[PDB]
Amino acid sequence: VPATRILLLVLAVIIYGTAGFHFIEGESWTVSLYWTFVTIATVGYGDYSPSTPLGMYFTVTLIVLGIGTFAVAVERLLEFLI
Amino acid sequence: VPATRILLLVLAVIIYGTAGFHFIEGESWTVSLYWTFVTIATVGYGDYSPSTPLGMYFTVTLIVLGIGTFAVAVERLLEFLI
Amino acid sequence: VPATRILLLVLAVIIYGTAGFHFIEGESWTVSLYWTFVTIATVGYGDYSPSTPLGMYFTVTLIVLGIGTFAVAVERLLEFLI
Amino acid sequence: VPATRILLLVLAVIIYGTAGFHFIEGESWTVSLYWTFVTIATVGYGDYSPSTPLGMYFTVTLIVLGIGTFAVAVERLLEFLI
Ligand SMILES: [K+]
Ligand SMILES: [K+]
Ligand SMILES: [K+]
Ligand SMILES: [K+]
Ligand SMILES: [K+]
Repeated sequence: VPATRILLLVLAVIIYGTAGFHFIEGESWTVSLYWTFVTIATVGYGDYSPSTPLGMYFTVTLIVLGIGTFAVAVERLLEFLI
Repeated sequence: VPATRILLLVLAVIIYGTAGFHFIEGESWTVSLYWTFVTIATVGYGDYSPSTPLGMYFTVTLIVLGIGTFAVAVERLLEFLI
Repeated sequence: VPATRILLLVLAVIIYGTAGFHFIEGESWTVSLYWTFVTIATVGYGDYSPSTPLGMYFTVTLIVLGIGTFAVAVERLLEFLI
Repeated sequence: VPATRILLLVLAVIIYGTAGFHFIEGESWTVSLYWTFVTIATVGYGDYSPSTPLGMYFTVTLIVLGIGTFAVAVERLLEFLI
C-alpha cells in the first residue's frame, strides 16, 4: 500500500475510535482521542476504559480494526523519517 | 495458513479465553469476552484481571496461546480489507 | 535460531523476571511469575507493578531483554502447533 | 539501518519521553524514565499516566515516535545477543 493511503486509513480509524468513545462512554473529545491512540497502539494504561456493554463491544471493534492499521502506519512512518 | 483456517483458530482462542475467565474468575460472559480480546491484543487495561491463582495460571496459558494467534489473524484481516 | 534454543532463552528470561520481582518487590513466587508473563507479553494490566526505584530499574531491564525474546518464542510456537 | 544508529535513535526517544513527562506531568526523573520505557514498549501498566491535556497530547506524540523505534531497537539487540 502507498504510504499516503495508509495515513488516510489510520486517520479514519482514529476518527471512528474517538467519536465512538465520546458518544458511547461520554468522555470529552480530547480524552477520547487520547484513549483511541492508547488503545490502538496496545499501550492500554486503563486510566480510561469502557464501562458499558455497548462500549465494550465498540472497543473490541476498534481493537480488531485499529491495531493492525496502526502497526502498518508506524512501520511506514519509520521509513519516511529514518 | 489459509485465512479461513486462521479465523477458526482465533475463534477457538476467543471461546477458550471467555469461558475460562467466566468460570474461574466469575465475571459475566460479556465482560469475559471483552477481557479476552483486551488480553490477546496485548492492550491490557487492567479494569479486569484474574485475582485467583488458577485465574493467573489460566491467563498465562491464554497469553501464550492467544497473542500470536491474534497477531496472525489481524495481519490476514488487513489483506482482505486493504 | 533452533526452536529449542529459543525455548531455553525465554525460560531464562522468565526465571530472571520472576526471581527479581519476588525479591525486589516482595510479591509471592506465583504472583511474580504471572507478572513476568504479563510484562514480557506487553499486556501490562497494572494489577502488579514495581513501586521501588530498584524495582523500576529492574523492570526496564526485563522489558529490554524479555519482550523480543518472548515475541520470537511465540512466533516459533506458532509453527510447531499450526 | 546500522545497529548503532538505531541505538542513538531510541536513546533520543527515551530522552524526549523522560524530560517531557517530568516537566509536563511533574513526576520525578526516575519515575519519568520508567514510564517512558513502559509506554514505548507498549506495556502500559497505568501506575503512571498523563492527567493534563498537554500531557495527553505529548503522550500521543511519544507513542507515534517511540513505539516503532523501540521495536526496531529490540529486534536489533536480539541479533547482537543471540
Ligand atoms: K499493554
Ligand atoms: K496495559
Ligand atoms: K512484527
Ligand atoms: K502491548
Ligand atoms: K493497565
